[PDB]
Amino acid sequence: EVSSKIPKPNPATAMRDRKPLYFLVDDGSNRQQRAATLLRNVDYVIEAHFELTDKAGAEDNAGKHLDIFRRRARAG
RNA sequence: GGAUUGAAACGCCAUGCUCAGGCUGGCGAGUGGGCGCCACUCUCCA
Repeated sequence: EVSSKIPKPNPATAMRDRKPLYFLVDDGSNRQQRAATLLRNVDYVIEAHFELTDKAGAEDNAGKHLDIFRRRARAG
């Protein structure tokens, strides 16, 4: 694995003075090694329902979105 | 169309199982033993 994220660049300076940009993986402390303990065989059934929020407009209805969800889930 | 302690994340670069050595020297298959005793092609038609 990697040790750090990419910083924000400045476009205008980039072509106002042409320079290369990159992150070099292989160099020194950049390289990081991480282990993982994980599950192997899973299966779940989850019960959840629906609710409108304050941002919602007056035309919104929970039932319509629920039906859309059902259609999509059936179709895959 | 904001958000799964999430969104990104190589085990990588390369290294002879090698040099060499006899299965060799030599030893008899050999001494000697009867295929023997005896048996009708024979009785007819110019």
